[PDB]
Amino acid sequence: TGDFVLPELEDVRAEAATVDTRAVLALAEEEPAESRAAVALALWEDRSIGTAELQAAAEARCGARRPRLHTFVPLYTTNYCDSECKMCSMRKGNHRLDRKFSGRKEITEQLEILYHHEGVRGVGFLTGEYEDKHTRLASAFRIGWAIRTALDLGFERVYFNIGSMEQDEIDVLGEWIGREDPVTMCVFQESYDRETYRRFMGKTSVGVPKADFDRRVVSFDRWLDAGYRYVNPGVLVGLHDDLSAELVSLVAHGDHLRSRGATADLSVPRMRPAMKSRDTTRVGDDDYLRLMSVVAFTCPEQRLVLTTREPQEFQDVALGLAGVISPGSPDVAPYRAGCEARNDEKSSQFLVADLRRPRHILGRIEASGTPVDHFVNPAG
Amino acid sequence: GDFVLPELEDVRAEAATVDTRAVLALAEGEEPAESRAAVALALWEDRSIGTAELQAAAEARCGARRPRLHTFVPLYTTNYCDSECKMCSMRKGNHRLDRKFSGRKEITEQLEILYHHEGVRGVGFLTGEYEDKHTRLASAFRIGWAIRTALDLGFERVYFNIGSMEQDEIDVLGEWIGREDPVTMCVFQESYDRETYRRFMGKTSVGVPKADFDRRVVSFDRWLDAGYRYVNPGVLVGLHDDLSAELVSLVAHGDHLRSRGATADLSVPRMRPAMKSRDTTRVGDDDYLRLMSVVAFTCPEQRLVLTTREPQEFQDVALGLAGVISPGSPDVAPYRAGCEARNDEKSSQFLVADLRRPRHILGRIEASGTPVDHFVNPA
Ligand SMILES: C[C@H]1O[C@@H](n2cnc3c(N)ncnc32)[C@H](O)[C@@H]1O
Ligand SMILES: C[C@H]1O[C@@H](n2cnc3c(N)ncnc32)[C@H](O)[C@@H]1O
Ligand code: MET
Ligand code: MET
Ligand code: SF4
Ligand code: SF4
Ligand SMILES: [Cl-]
Ligand SMILES: [Cl-]
Ligand SMILES: [Cl-]
Ligand SMILES: [Cl-]
Ligand SMILES: [Cl-]
Ligand SMILES: [Cl-]
Ligand SMILES: [Cl-]
Ligand SMILES: [Cl-]
Ligand SMILES: [Cl-]
Ligand SMILES: [Cl-]
Ligand SMILES: [Cl-]
Repeated sequence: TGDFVLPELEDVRAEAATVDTRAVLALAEEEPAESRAAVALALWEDRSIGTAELQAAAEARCGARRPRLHTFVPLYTTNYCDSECKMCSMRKGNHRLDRKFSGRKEITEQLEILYHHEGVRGVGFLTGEYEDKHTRLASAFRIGWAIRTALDLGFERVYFNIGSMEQDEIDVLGEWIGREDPVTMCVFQESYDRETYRRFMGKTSVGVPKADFDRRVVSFDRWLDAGYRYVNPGVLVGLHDDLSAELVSLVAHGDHLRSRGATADLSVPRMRPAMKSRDTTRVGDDDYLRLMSVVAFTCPEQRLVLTTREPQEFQDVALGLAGVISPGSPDVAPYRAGCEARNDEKSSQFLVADLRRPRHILGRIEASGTPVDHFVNPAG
Repeated sequence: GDFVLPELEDVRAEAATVDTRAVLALAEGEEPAESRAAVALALWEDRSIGTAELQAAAEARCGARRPRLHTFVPLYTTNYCDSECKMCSMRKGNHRLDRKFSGRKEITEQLEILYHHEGVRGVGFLTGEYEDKHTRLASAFRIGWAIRTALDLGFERVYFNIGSMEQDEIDVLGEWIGREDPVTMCVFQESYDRETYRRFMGKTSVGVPKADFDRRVVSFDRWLDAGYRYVNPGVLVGLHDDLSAELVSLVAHGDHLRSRGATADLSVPRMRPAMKSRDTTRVGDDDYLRLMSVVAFTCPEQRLVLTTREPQEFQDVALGLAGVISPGSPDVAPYRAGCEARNDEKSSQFLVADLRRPRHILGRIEASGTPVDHFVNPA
């Protein structure tokens, strides 16, 4: 009782039909009468409102937010994984990946490189998801240590993306932090459609931990139950063919989290090349901007996260829809003091579209007129 | 480079050449002319030398060692395990065990209780043994953190007993310590007889990590290769019915480790009640004292470890043969201010024979005339 329940798409569809979409666009920095999910669907589907109009409306409805942007850099602490996501190179059945694990010395060295050589004060920690309880607890212990270590080095925001979490695993991670520390739990549902989710994440009861859709989707509710605050749901764009369904589910999830008092960021990462075993689809740039626009407009206090899954030219076009910019590499311990990060196909989760160093990406954003919180350009 | 198990037929032939009477006549510093394994077998089998006489010889030959005794208290940090040892309640297939795992808070709390309420400055960290590489590395990470945390709190000696270890696992744990830190690796072979080992630990390949006898038996060689120093081999008395074979192998293992420059303690724990899937054999007190005497005599710089698997009465009669006394409970985070430690059958590895608090066990030893290093009585 009280955890997130997936919206019924046909009911949202019926509500969406009552929405006055141009009256929605006329709203001031004001909430629509209908639910956010229904408004998001109505905007998405009303093709008499062009994407360019939606993007300008969303950039404007999110314009007064402060800070305009903050940053964090992902740090993959291992690429071992017990799960079998068919779009992901870390899937356990990819026997070609070179498996890596960072200990104390390597995590610390990487954090020091990011702080001193990239000038960032936000970091995220990633792992695979593990099957047996002891492994999940031991993983939570190590990541909790990493979070504590980053805060004590002066990082001011720490994300973690380490799989679904049960109450006892949150307890282990939580012994490393305080309920008010600036720590965000990331658990992207990938698809909120159970059939598409099964197609890529697997079936339950056969040792594949991410196959349990329900444990995954209530992880934020366990985090909030434990007293924490910051969450980051997400959809992987290119798994499910019907984006209207995913948009409804993501917005509804964000609305549920808001009702629980949470501060949420929203992620809509697009598929990148990986050692995949199932087919995915490419969502085009203008439709992807439409998705970002409708989400940012309807969820104006929930920052969209933009990453180096996108190339420089797309970042440029989309940046005013984002509240978080996250440059980095999904390779294990890939950062170097004086050159671009590694993104080796044999060890990374996927191939990035933008290999530039965070300080160069973020410095150019600042020079173009958007300050980036949690970035202190090393060039002074 | 690595340890090679001795050929028992060869040791037996050499043992037949030992002058056991002359061996007992050796002065404190003198070494026999034969290998230590053959001398130990010869003493064990020469029933014209009674056990009481061997015990006296061994207590004398170790009596000048300093410190006479040190202590450490075992702290089980989890009771999860992926292996299947049939004598042990923590085997994965024991679905009745209540599984537990200590995080940062609990490990720190337990170390504070041991330090302040028990007065100990030695601790051991224990875990199950895990199957997959990522789990084994994550375990090595957590235990390395625990070791560093104990040393920083002022523990003067740390043991760990966390399963066999490969080079990359030692690398992860070792990032937490220095080469000169007082940290002892414990890996008891349990039985050096491969048939008995298979009977209890399982067959290789079935996801049962401790079934790999050779990975286990060279763990110390990987530790020494990495530059460390302190090791603790052991045999589980009661698994193999031929104690002479186990004695030979443990002494030979200790002799190999000596030849590599290592400092070794030797453990000979006897079986205790557990939720077992296979029966063990009870070794009686005389034969067990005879085993401890022959090991302590032939390996005089290698301390035997005596634990609360033995009742108070046996500790008192055997204390002179030991160089390390290790009281505690094989339950997860079992220590508590003001009380004896928990030893619940539903969460412990086995049931101890002596539940007394370390401060009272060790205080009584000191009162009777043997100082205990790494103990500061809180009374
Ligand atoms: C950390 C996040 O990376 C995303 N993810 C997983 N596989 C891919 C891929 N091939 N390309 C882009 N992103 C991916 C998932 O959404 C996951 O949760
Ligand atoms: C930690 C050490 O405890 C021993 N061990 C395993 N099972 C039992 C038992 N039922 N009784 C006593 N000791 C046992 C093993 O020798 C192991 O390595
Ligand atoms: C590296 S993917 C993100 C974290 C975790 N493996 C998950 O899929 O939830
Ligand atoms: C708790 S038993 C000792 C540590 C490890 N489980 C092993 O058997 O080697
Ligand atoms: S998406 Fe996360 S859980 Fe799934 S295979 Fe990749 S790393 Fe493992
Ligand atoms: S002796 Fe060690 S490896 Fe074997 S079942 Fe027990 S805890 Fe696991
Ligand atoms: Cl700003
Ligand atoms: Cl797979
Ligand atoms: Cl499952
Ligand atoms: Cl993202
Ligand atoms: Cl792609
Ligand atoms: Cl397949
Ligand atoms: Cl992105
Ligand atoms: Cl990124
Ligand atoms: Cl002394
Ligand atoms: Cl022991
Ligand atoms: Cl013990």
